[PDB]
Amino acid sequence: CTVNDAEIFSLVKKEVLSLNTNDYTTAISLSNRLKINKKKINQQLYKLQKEDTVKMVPSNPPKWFKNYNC
Amino acid sequence: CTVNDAEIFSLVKKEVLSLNTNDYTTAISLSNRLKINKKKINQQLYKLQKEDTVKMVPSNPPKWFKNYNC
DNA sequence: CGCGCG
DNA sequence: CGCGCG
Repeated sequence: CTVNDAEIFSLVKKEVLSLNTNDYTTAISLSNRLKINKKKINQQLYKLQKEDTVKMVPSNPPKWFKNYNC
Repeated sequence: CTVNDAEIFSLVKKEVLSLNTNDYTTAISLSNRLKINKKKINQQLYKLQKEDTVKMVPSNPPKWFKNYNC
């Protein structure tokens, strides 16, 4: 009856996988689309990087790329 | 019914003002010596630094010395 | 303001 | 793990 963070994780993963290898996005942009708090978006983005689905580039703010192996 | 920001500020300010000239303390130490969450301790420490009561030296964890004015 | 942090 | 961030 409850959808913890897993549904957020799934929404974010689906979004990043839709990116072109050459494109990138940010937490603020993602938060804006999925209408979710940037904090929630970040909690998933960093977890997703641990799974190698996305790659973060320490820009200001960080830019997120889909793993090019995809 | 709860010790608020302003009140924790006073508690932290007193501990820091009781340090000898060149000795420091850390947020976790104050957290332990007192019965307050580390986050709440740091919230006060950085404000105390803005007020020139304490001085922070980066390290892990950050060291907090009494400002020489005191 | 980069912050994800338990 | 540095985090204080409203």
